[PDB]
Amino acid sequence: SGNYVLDLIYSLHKQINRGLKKIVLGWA
Repeated sequence: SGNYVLDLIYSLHKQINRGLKKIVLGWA
């Protein structure tokens, strides 16, 4: 408890955002 279970889910959110950025915005 105490701001928990939310930050762990966002840890993956950044991996998807940065994962689909250098390869997605790098081949246009």
